[PDB]
Amino acid sequence: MENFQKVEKIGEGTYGVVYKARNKLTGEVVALKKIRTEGVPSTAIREISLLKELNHPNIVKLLDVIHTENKLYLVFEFLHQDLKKFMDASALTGIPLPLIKSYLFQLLQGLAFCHSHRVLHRDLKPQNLLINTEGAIKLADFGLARAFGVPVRTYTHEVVTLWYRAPEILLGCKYYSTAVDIWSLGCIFAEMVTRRALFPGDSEIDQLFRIFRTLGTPDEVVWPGVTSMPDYKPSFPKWARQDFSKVVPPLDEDGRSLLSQMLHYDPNKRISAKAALAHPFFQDVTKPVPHLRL
Ligand SMILES: Nc1nccc(-c2cc(Cl)sc2Cl)n1
Repeated sequence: MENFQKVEKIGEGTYGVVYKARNKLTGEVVALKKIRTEGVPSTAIREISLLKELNHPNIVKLLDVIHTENKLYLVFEFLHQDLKKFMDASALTGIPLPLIKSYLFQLLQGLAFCHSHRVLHRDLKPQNLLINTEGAIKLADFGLARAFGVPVRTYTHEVVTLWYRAPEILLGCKYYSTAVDIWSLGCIFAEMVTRRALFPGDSEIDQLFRIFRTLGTPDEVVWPGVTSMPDYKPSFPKWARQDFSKVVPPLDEDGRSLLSQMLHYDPNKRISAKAALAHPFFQDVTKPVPHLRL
């Protein structure tokens, strides 16, 4: 776009290259995202436009949608770092619990807002959770999955991670509920605490079986209707559930209680973002300033 000065390539996004750019007219720095091929369907256009109104402090603001020469460019609010990089840079000591709680608290507020408007992310991951020097954290690319389906590989052939994918998705559910985002956030919560990914699957079955080995193979008791799902197989190995005290030490009882509810197999039983915000784990939540060195 002639109105933007591509100052730098930030990285490779799910849909295309993501650039840091400056608007010549306003002078504001933004995140420019190129999306993908035939002419862009009107459905995607209408879906994306609805996102311009989904405004919240914990959601990366969609500034503009530029469709020209049959090409789509999304203009977003720009943040200097993602949670993936921050966790890597805090590996030696791990993110202080107060900051972890603050981030989870803010993330849940963002989900609650989007979910109340029936909008899902469907592909939450450390890579699209952005933070600033003021202690805030925001969800990026919310709603794009519905507009543009999440691919197996990105334009750069990079494999889209399955680490945060909810079990109902892995089992072939055709209709996603807001519960898929709580699952993903639960996995990220566990990762911030232990400093290691919870379920680092490298294939759909490996992902599913890693979940099964930790939470126990799901059955009709804990998940009514699971055996009738598209990709469920009666031949799945039967693993017993591990205690959370072993899965996420040194998370306290409040944190483990909340995580368990965010990781419930049955999407309907899984806690909502709104109910999670009222959980005792957040009784002493604060907003610490993070140590960011840009
Ligand atoms: N909005 C924004 N701002 C800075 C970086 C990004 C970003 C860059 C990626 Cl690569 S994924 C992702 Cl999310 N988005």
